[PDB]
Formats: sequence, structure tokens, C-alpha cells
Amino acid sequence: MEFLVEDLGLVPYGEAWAYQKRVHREVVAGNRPPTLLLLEHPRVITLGRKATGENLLFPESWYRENGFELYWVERGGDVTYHGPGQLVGYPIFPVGREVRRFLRQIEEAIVRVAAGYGISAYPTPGYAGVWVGEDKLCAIGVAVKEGVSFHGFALNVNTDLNDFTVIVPCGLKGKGVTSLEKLLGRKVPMEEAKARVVAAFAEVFGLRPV
Ligand SMILES: CCCCCCCCO
Repeated sequence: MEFLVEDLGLVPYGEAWAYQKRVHREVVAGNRPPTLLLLEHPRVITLGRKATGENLLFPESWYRENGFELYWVERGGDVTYHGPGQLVGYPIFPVGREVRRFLRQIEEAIVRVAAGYGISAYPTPGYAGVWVGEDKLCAIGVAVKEGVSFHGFALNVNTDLNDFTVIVPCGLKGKGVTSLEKLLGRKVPMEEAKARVVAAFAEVFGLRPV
């Protein structure tokens, strides 16, 4: 009937990852409610289950020399970027076997958040994540272990979208990437985007936020 929200603020990817795993273990054990972590990461490139070297334009060494951290991870999808201004959410929820349903619920929540800003977004029939026309507003890539999810979504609020140009997604996709800031012509407060996400998750999952 409830989910717990934790706002971690700005946290390094590696430490936040360790925290994900600790939270996950507690949810698996039935010792913590379904938990939504909200946060930002310092500039980082991550490479998921479908990622290869072709997803990086430059060598890995270039990224680290130019202010990115870089990690290989077990979430769905290929390469992505997280950085300041991007609202990263890790719903660590007891989803059981129904992963596709869970993805659709994350998508629905993000579509609702966009609608709150007057923005028409959609999952699309063919591309992972949530899109506004031909541009990706929110990336989504999860992992599920012992029936509990981790990783999650990355909503571009005030992201430096130029940072996506150095990575090269593979497979079926639209043309570009976008953010609330780009769509609206002004920065949107991160505190507000977090609040809107919590409300959307509450509505979609039918749970009370604590
Ligand atoms: C935490 C959200 C990461 C989304 C990764 C999307 C990569 C799909 O190619």
C-alpha cells in the first residue's frame, strides 16, 4: 500500500550503485517497502547488457580524461549518459516475474510527468524509453534479481544534452534527445521534477508515498 521515496541528491555513480544493492537486498528480504531512489549523478557513461565498444565514439580513456566516469552494468539497453540536471530514478520494487508490465508502468509515470508540463510524450511502439516526437526525453533500463528491480530511468530535466553526442546508441531509435528545459525554453527546478515524479508513481502504481 506504500512506497518509500529517498532523495539522495547528487551522488557518484559507484557509491549510488552500492547503495542500490543494499536497498535491493532489504526489499528482497521483505525488510523495507518498495523504494524509489531519486538522485543525480556526476557525468558518467554506463554500458548495459546490449552495449559494445561500437557504442563509444572515442576510446574509453578519452572519456575519463575528459571528465566522465565510465562503467559496465547489468541493466537492459546499451550505452547511456547521466549528468547534472538529469533526474535519475531507481525504483527498487518487488515486481516478481512481470518485468514488461513494470517497464510500462515506469513509462506511464513519465508520460504523466510530461503531461503535467503540457508536453505530449509517448513510449512509442518501437523504441525503449519515453519520447517527445523524434527525441528521447527519458531513458529506461532496468535489471531484476530475486524478483526485485533495480536501475530504472533517467529523465532529462536540465541536462547538458551536448554530452550525449559522444555516445553512439545501436538499434532502433529516433533522431535525438531532449529535456524539459529544451522543450520549455527554460530550466525547471529539480525539486519540482522530483515531486512530480513521486506523484506520478503514486498514481500509476496505486501506492501512497512516504
Ligand atoms: C537508469 C536509466 C538508464 C537507461 C539506459 C538506457 C539504454 C538503452 O539503450
